[PDB]
Amino acid sequence: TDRTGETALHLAARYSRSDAAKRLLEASADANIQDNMGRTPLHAAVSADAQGVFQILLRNRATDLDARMHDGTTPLILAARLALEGMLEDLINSHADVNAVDDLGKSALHWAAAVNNVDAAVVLLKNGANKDMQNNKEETPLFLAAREGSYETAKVLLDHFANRDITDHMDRLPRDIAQERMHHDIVRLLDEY
Repeated sequence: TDRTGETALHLAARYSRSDAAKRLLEASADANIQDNMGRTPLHAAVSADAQGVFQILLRNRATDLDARMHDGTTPLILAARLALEGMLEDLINSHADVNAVDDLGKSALHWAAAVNNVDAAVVLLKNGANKDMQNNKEETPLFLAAREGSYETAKVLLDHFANRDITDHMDRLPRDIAQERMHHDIVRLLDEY
């Protein structure tokens, strides 16, 4: 390790060093070691769009697909926030916990909604993601979609019959938060279901 706390395996991932990764893993290098922010080589691979090391890390049994950063972030959440649909999907197929949440209670679906990542919202829903999940502030993915103006994802959530009546800690509906933020397209949209 060094100054960022990264291991040779972390570096292999950040700089798409495929051969280096295998060699390290074959010598029993720990694939779940945390850097200064708690990221494991898998987080690194996801964060750098390093397809080679990524796949290698997934094929590696010992790898913890639900590894958590110091704020609770998982590779899946990371994948949904960065708009990396291939990785998101491979993680899901390799059985990552679709319903896991970070330190705020946000699942990957919550984040897909916030950043209007329609594609991940569908794959996640297709694979068990709880559509009405509330984070620690009692916000549901749809509430987030409404708040951020994520019309396209909001529609997916609504087409999946997501509950429009679940309010946040301030007892506000997706429709309310979308109104106080001038996302009129969403208000209309909400009134359509």
